[PDB]
Amino acid sequence: MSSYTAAGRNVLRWDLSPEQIKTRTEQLIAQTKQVYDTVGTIALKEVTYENCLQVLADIEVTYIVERTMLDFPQHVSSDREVRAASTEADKKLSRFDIEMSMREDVFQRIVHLQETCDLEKIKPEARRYLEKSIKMGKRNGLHLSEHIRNEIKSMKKRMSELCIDFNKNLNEDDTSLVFSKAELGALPDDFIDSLEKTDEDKYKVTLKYPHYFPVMKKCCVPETRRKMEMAFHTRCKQENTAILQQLLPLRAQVAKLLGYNTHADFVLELNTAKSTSRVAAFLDDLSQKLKPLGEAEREFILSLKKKECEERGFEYDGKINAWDLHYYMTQTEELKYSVDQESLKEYFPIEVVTEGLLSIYQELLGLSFEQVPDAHVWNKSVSLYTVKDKATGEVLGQFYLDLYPREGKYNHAACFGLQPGCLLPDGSRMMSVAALVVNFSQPVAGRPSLLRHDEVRTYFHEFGHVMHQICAQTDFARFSGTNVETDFVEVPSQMLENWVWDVDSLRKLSKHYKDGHPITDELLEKLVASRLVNTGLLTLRQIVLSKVDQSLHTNATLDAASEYAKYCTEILGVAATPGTNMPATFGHLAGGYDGQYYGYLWSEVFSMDMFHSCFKKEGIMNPEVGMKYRNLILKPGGSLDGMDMLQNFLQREPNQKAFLMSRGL
Ligand SMILES: [Zn+2]
Ligand SMILES: [Zn+2]
Repeated sequence: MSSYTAAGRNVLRWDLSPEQIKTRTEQLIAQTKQVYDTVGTIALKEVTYENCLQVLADIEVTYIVERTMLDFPQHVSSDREVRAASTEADKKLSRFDIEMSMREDVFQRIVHLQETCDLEKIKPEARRYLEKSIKMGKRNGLHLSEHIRNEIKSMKKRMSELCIDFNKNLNEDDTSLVFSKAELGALPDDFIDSLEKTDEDKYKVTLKYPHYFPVMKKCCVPETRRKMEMAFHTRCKQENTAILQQLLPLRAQVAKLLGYNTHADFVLELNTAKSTSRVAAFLDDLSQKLKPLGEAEREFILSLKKKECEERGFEYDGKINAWDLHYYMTQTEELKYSVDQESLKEYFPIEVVTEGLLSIYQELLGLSFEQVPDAHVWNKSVSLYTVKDKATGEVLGQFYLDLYPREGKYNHAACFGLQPGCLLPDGSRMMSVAALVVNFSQPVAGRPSLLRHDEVRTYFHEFGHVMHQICAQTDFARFSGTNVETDFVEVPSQMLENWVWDVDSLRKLSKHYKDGHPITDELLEKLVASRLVNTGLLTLRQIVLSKVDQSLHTNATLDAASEYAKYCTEILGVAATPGTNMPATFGHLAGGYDGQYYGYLWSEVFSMDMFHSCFKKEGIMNPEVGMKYRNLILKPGGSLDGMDMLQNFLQREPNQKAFLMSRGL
């Protein structure tokens, strides 16, 4: 199969039945184990590049591809049975993945290969493959005595149970509060109308996000915001505090047994940040540079509160409490740049946004997008596109667009890698495949689907991952697509969001759905000018969370709540409510990427450096810079370190000048 057609390069099945998913799962695991069994028994002196490295690499490709037909349906299939089977498949496959990574016999063979092998006779990416594989083995303790490995296991198995419990608690929580309409003042009728009513003249308000935020952002009754904030930040307090008290010390022990000083050092080693000290300095210096901006905003908010308390006689306490931050930050947006989102959206018909988004990217990256006519999909609402390189006709890959909310479908925005763009056994390249999964407002009444600006920003964000997935071309599957450092994966996505704050780009993405008139120059200037409203406190709040995250993985004997309170008053200027335990509701800690929360802010600094220093310098639609970004930042996927690719693109080490200049510092 050629690199100049898509024909036959994508045969992923999206209509598998629950029994077919079960069968394929059982067959994948067994057949794949046999390959590791075969590599794990090769005589150490007989280990070679073809019978070892090439064997492990070939199996990684075939395995990852079969695995996606099995673990993806749980996120998009409309059939409840199919979804459950996929979830089950993902559980068996995930346990199998752990098993294989714990194969001491296989580790031995790769360690010996790297020795007896002349690393200078093989491609740089294959050297990286070996080094990274051996490194992952050491990180799993495969070089340690059997006694120590067993200890690490009994601890990791207990840390998984703890994280699953921490999360289960928060998810199964159904705490509720009852308020009279008087107590929910200022809240929209659309909000109140959707609330359940009790046998009293009261409305039920849960603690789930859809209820919590509009109440913290719009409720003009201070005491209501107060009770919500108290109840919301006390969820699972006992249970999860108890879990954290066991979990963090466990993370410390495991790190020690592995040879690291702290769990943080363990996590950060695989990131571009590299170490605990580097992250601490990153966050510490940022909050210092941001301090003055936080003092002004905090001051501005204070003048708004004191003033409003007099115009309603609520009483003033001279301070910004936790249950006041969102509220006054919203008031700020309405006074600085009154941007009516429900009005603006009318200028963003999904049809127009989609066409615009794709047009921009085709021109910027030298690509051509063509929709697949009668494409095999998991839902009639999904469209499939084939991606060719404008110049050569080369088919880089395909991407699916799943844009509307649907029962059973993943409810958050994301980009899934379905097929890696790596080499196949005969040297031919596997076509990359990605699925963009978002949930944009569907067409209501006679009006088409209309996107708010933040949704247009999400569309671009996710499409940034799609392009990373599709343009990434490596020799090995493990370095393909978005397999870059965790604190680097959000670089491609956040850099592309800059385009939705670009006047000229916005013109290409909007047209009033009715008469089709463009957005007024006056409104455009206002929209882009409001990009940084409240950036001070917002960023400081992100730094607070980032510090808590590092702290809980640098220590152990630490009280999560007090640590959070400490940074809240020291960095944010808004005290943490006495009696609450935000960290115990911090889903990021347990499951996920603990010790890496700073990653998002870390990535913004870099994306901002590239956008300003390169695209702004040369013109953000300049094809030359566009191609360099694709070739130097996207194309290599994870086959090169993040900082090296940044250097390659910038032609100097990255720095935060741009990130600070934008913020206005
Ligand atoms: Zn021991
Ligand atoms: Zn992202």
